[PDB]
Amino acid sequence: GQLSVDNGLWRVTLCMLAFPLLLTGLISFREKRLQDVGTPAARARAFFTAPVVVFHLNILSYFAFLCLFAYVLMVDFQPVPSWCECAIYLWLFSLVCEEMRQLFYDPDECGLMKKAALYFSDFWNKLDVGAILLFVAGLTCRLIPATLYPGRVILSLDFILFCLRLMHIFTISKTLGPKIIIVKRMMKDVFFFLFLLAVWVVSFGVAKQAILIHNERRVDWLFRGAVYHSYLTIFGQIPGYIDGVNFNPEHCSPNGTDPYKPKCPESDATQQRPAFPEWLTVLLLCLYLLFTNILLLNLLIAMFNYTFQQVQEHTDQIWKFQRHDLIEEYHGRPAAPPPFILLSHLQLFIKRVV
Amino acid sequence: GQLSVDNGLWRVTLCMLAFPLLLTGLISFREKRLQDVGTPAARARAFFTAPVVVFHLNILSYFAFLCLFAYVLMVDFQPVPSWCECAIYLWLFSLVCEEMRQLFYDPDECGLMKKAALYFSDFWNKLDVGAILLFVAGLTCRLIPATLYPGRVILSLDFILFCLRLMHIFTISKTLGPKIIIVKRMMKDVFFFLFLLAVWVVSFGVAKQAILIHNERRVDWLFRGAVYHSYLTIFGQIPGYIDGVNFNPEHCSPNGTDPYKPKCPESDATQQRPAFPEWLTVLLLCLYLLFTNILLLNLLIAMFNYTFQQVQEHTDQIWKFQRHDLIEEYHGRPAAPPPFILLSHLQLFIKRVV
Amino acid sequence: GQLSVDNGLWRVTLCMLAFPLLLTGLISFREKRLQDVGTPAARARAFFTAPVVVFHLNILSYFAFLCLFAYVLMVDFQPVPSWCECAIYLWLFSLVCEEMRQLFYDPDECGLMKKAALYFSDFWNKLDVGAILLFVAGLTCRLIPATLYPGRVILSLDFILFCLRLMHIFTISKTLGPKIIIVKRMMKDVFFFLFLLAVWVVSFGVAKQAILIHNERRVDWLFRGAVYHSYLTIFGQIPGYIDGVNFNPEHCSPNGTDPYKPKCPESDATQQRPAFPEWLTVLLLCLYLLFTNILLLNLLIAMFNYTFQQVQEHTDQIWKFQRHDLIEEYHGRPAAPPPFILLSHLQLFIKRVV
Amino acid sequence: GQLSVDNGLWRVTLCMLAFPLLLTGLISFREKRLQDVGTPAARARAFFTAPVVVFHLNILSYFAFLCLFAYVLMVDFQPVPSWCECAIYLWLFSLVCEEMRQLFYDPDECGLMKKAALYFSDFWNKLDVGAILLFVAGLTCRLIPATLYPGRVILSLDFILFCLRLMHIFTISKTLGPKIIIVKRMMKDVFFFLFLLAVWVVSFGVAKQAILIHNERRVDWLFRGAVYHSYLTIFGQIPGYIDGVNFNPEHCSPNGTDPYKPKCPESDATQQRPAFPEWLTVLLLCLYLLFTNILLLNLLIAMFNYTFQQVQEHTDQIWKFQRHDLIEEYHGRPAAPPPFILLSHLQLFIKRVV
Repeated sequence: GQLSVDNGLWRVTLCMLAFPLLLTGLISFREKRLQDVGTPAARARAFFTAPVVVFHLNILSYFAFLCLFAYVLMVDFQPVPSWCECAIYLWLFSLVCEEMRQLFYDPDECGLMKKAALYFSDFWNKLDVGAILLFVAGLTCRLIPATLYPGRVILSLDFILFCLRLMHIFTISKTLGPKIIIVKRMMKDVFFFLFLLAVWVVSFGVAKQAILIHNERRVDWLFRGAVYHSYLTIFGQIPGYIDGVNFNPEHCSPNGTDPYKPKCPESDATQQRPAFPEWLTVLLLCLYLLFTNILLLNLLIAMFNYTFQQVQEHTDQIWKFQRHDLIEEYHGRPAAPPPFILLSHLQLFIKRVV
Repeated sequence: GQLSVDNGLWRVTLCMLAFPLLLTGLISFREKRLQDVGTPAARARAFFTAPVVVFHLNILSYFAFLCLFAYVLMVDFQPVPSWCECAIYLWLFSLVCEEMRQLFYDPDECGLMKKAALYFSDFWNKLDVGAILLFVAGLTCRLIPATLYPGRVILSLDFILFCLRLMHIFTISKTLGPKIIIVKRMMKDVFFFLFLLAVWVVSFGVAKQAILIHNERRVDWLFRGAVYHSYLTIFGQIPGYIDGVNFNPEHCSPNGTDPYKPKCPESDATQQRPAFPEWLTVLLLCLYLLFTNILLLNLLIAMFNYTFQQVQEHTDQIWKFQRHDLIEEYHGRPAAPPPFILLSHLQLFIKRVV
Repeated sequence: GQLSVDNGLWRVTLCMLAFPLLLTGLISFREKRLQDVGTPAARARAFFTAPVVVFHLNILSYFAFLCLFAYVLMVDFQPVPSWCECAIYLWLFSLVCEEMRQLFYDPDECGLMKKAALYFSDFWNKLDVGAILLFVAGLTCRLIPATLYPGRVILSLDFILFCLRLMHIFTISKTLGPKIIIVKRMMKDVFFFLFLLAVWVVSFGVAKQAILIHNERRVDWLFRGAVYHSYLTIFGQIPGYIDGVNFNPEHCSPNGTDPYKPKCPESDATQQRPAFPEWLTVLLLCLYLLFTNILLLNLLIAMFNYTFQQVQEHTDQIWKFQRHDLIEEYHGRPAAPPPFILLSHLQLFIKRVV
Repeated sequence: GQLSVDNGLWRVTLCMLAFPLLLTGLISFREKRLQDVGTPAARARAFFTAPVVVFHLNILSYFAFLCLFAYVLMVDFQPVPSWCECAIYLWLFSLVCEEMRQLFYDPDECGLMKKAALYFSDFWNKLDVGAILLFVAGLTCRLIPATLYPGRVILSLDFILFCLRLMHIFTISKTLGPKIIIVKRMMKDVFFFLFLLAVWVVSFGVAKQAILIHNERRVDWLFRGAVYHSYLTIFGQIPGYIDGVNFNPEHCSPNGTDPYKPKCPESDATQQRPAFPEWLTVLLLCLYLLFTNILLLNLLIAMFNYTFQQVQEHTDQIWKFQRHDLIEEYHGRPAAPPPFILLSHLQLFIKRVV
C-alpha cells in the first residue's frame, strides 16, 4: 500500500491499537513528503487504506464473531431470541453479504454460470457454503421448540465448521502457505484412511464387549461406556472395562509344578472350562496391542514420506502464483470490517438501485 | 464397461440407490445411440454389467455380511442354532463357494497343483484361508455345549480376521494401492519388531510387579491387574499400581540439613533400610521412561525412513502391472452379489452336471 | 588449552573431582617437560586455565544455582526474606554482572549502540534478558505482602525460563549443535502452528461442554474441569465428562426389529426427541477423533519433512563458523565460577576505578 | 553347514522339535549320497553340526534362562538359597564360562592385552560385562539379610540388563541387522537428549507442585504422587493433581457485563487477590502444553531425519563385512547348549590340564 514495506509486522499491530501511535515517530512511510510533513488526518487515513491493515481488521472482526457466538451458544442459549442471538444473525448476514457481493463485481462480461463453477470448484469456498447451508438449517431447528436440543447439536456443528476455517490465515504467510498447499493434496487420502481406522477400532471394541461379558440387554448403555472407552483407547489406553478386564482370572503359565518350588498356578481354565481365565485376557489384550499402535502408524508415515517427495518442489511456485488474486481482492475490497461494513453495503445497494 | 468413463464415482453410488435415477438425465453414457434413445430396461441392464457396479455390489454385500454377523455374535449368541446363525452359515458358504469356483475356471489346461501353488503363494489368499480354517474350527467349538465360552473366543477371532480383510478395497484405488504394496513389504520386519517390543515391555512389567510388592499368592490376579495396566501403559501411562506406586515413601534428596532453612528429608532409607523409599520409586519410574518411549520409537522411524527410500519408485509400475488381473476377474465374474449369487452357482452346477 | 587434546572428556570430569587425581598418572599432557617433570602446583594451576575446565565449572555452578533456587521456591518460600532467598538474589546478581561485563570489554573503539544491537539481535541473549525482566518484576511482586501468591506464580515462571536455557549446553557439542541450529529455524513456524492447535482444541472443548449439559451457572468451575480434561485429552483421552459422556443414552442402530431375533433398540431419540441419546454421543465423540489425532499430526510431519531438506547441508559449516566466538569468549573469560567470581569482579572494578 | 541352504527356516524350527521329523522326507540335504541313502543316526548328527541349529539351541536356552530366572525372582524369592536360585547361579556361571573361554582360543600368539582391548572396545561386550558386574554385586547384597530388599532391587536391574540383550538376535538377520547398526550410531545422541528431556519435565513438575499448593511438610509423599503423576504425564496426561487442578477456581474471561445477557464471571481474582483462580489454572496448564508435546518431538524427528541420511548407504556393506566373525564363531563353537555345555567345558579343562 502507501506505507513503507520494511516496517515489519508487529508495528502494524501496535500502531493499530493506539491512534496517536501513528502520530508519533514510531512507524515508517515512503515518499518523505508525507512522512516528514505531518498531516495526521491524511496519514491515518492512508494507513487505513493499506490492504495489510484491512486484512488485519477482518481477522480481528472474525475473531470476535467466532468467540462471541461461542459464548452465546455456551451459556446464553435460550428459547426466546436473545439480543445476542439476533446480533450474530445480522453479523453473519453481513458477512455472507460481502461474500456474495464478490460474485457480481466482474468488470468484464463474464459468464454467470462460469464464475459460479469457479466458486463451486474451490475447496475453501466449498467449506464456506457447507457452513452456510448447515447454519440456515440449524436456525429453524432451534426456532422449533420441539427440537431445541437438536437445535443445540446443529449449532454446535456450525461453530466447528467456522473455527476450522481459520487455517486461511496462513495462506498469505511467508512460510506456511506452501504447506497448506501440501495438506490440500493430502486431504484426499487421509479421508480414506480415516475410514479404515474407524471400522478397524470399532471391530476391536465390539470384540472386547462381546467376549468379556454375557449379552447386554441394551446397546444403549453399552455405547455410553464402550464408545467413551473407545474414545479413550483410540490411542491404546483402556480396553473397555475400567472396572478390570477379567471379572475372574484363573490359571497361569505352565508352572507351579516345579519340583523345587512352585511359582504360579497351572490348569486348563481355557478349553475344558469356560474361556474366561487370565489366559484369555492376556491373549485378547495383547492382540489389540499386536496391531493397533503399530500397523496403522507405520502405514501413515509411509504414505506421507512417499507423497511429500512427490510435491516438494513445484509447491513453491504454485503458492507464489496463487498469491496474486488474494492481493487483488483486498486491494479492491471496501475498507470496512463486517460490523461497520453495513453502511458500505448500503452504498453498494445505492449504486445497484441507480 | 459400457458406460462413459468420465462420470466420476459419486454418481455411481447415487444412481445405484435410486432405480429411476438411471432413467433421469443425471448419468452419462457413450455411444449416444443408447444415451439419447432411451430404453430404460436395457440402460439399467447395461449399467448392471459394468464391473465398477458389480464391484460396488460386492463391497456393499460384504459390508452387510460383516456387520450383521457382528450383531449376531454381539447379543444374539445362543446355544441353540438361531435363525441368524444359520443365515451367516449359508452366507459364508456362498462366499467361499465363489472363491473356490475361481480356481477351476481355467480355459486352458493349466496344471492343477500349479494354480494351487499360486493361490497358496498369495499373501491375501493366505489370510483368506486362515479365516476359513479358523471359522470351521470355531463352528464345532460352539456346537459343543461344554465349550460354548471358547466358542465365543474363536468366533470373535474369526470376526477380526474378516474385518482386517477390508484393506482390499484400496488395492484398486487410484492413490492408495501403491502404499498397500509398500506395507506388504513392511509386513515382514514389523512382525519381528513386534516380538522384541512385546518381551521388552513385559520384562518391565514383571520388574515393577516384583519389587514394589512381596510375593503374590496367585499370578492369576496379578495379570488381571498387571496386564490390564500393561495394556494402558503400552504408551507410558500407569506403572502398574493405580493405588499409588510407593506404598510408603521415605527419604529425600540430600537436603533438610541446610543451616539456613531445611527443604526436605534426607536419610539412608535405601541401602541401610528396606529399599522401598521414594528414592527407589524415582529410580524405577525414571528407568521405565529412560527407554520405553524413546529407544523403540526412534528405532522404528529409522527403519521406515530407510526401507521406504528403497522401494519408493518402482512400486508405481508394479501396481500398474497388478491392475490387470483384478480387472479381468470382475469383468468375467457373474453379475450377482453373494445373497443372490446362489442361483448363478446353481447355473454353474447345471453346467457342471451337463 | 595447555593439556593434551586427546584425553577424552570423562577424564576431565573425574580429575575435576579428586584433586590428587591430577597428581596421579591418570591424565595426559603435551610437552612432556611438564608431564614428566611433576610440579603438582603448576600442573593443577595449568589444568585450571583450560577453557574446557572453566566451561565445566560454569555448567556445574549453573546446575547448582538452578536446583537450589528450585528448592527455595519449592518449600522455603516465606514472606520474610529467608537467608536462601538473599543467597540466590546475590547469586543471580553476580551472574548478570558477568553478562553485562562482557558488553564493555571491546578492546577496539566499537560503537556502543552497535554492540547493543548485536546483543539485542541474538535469540539467546533475547531469552536471557526476558528472564531478567521477568525476575526483577517478580521480586517486588513477592515483596508486596498483598500479592504474595502472584509472587509465587511469577517466580515459578522465572524458574522455567532459566531451566529451558540449558539447551545452550549442546551448542558446543560435536554432534548436537547443528541440530540446535535447525530448531532455531523451526522456532518461527512451530510457534504459529502452536496457535492454531490451541484454538482448535478449545473449540472442541467448548463444543462438548455446550451440548452434553445445560447452561452452567459459573464458567469458574467449568474450566477447572474442562481445561484439566483438555490438558488430559490434548492427546485424545477424555472427552470432558469423566463421570460418563452421556448422562442418559438411548436408541440404537437400526436393529431389534429383526424378525428372526432382536439385536438392539431402535427409535428416533434423536430429532423427534431431545438430542441426548447414545447416537449423539457416537456422533460427537467420533467427530473429535475424525480430526484431532490425524489432521494436525500429518500436517506437522509434512512441514518438518519439507523444511529439514531445505537446511540439511549448509547447517554444518554454519555451526563450524559459529564455533569461534564461543571459544574466544571462554579463553579470555576470568577463571572463576559465579560463587567465587565476586573477587574477580572486584578486581575488575579496581581497574575500573583506576 | 552340511544341509542344503534353500530349505527356509521354519523347517529348521519344526524338525528341531520332532526327532523323527528328520527321519521323514520333510527336510532337504545336499549331496544325495546322504539324502537318499538314509542313515538316520548320521543324518541327525550332521543336522546337529549345522551352526544354524546350534545358534537356535542357544537362543532357546537363553530364552529359558531368562524366563526361569524371572519366575524365581518373581515369586520364589526367599532368604534361604532356594534350589532354583542355585540353578540360575550355576547356569549363569556356565554361560560366562563359555564367554571367557572364547578369549583364550587364539590359535596364533596374539597379545593378551590386545584381545582384551578389543573385547573392551565392543559395545555389546561392554553391556555384557556390565550385567556381570551388577549381578555379582547383587548376589552378596541378597546374601546379606539386612539388605534383602536392596537385594531385590539390584537383581531386578540385572534382569533388565539381560532382557535388553536380546537385540542380538537380529544382528544376523537378513533385513534387521543393518538397522541395528544405525541405532548403534544413534545411541550417542539419544542419550544426551534423554538428559535434557528429563530435567525439562521435572522442572515442569516441581513448578506445578510449587504453585498449586502451599508448602508440603514432606517431599517424601510429594514424589510418591508427583513422580507417579510425572510418569503418567510424560506424554501429557495428568498435570499432577488427579483430585482436580484448581482447589478453588474463580473469575472468568472478560464477560458477564454484557448489557444484553451475562455469559460468565469477570473479576480480578488474579493480581489483586491470591493468584489461585481458574485464570492461573488456564495459564499454567496451557503453558505445559505450549512446549511439552511439541518442542521436543519436532526436535527429535529432525535429528533422525538428519542423521539417517548420513549413514543410509554404507551401512549395508558394513553389515555384510561384520557377518564373517559371527559365522566363524559358531562354526567353531562346541555343539552343546549351556545346560549341557558343562561336560564340554570339562573336556576343555581336560585339555587345559594336559
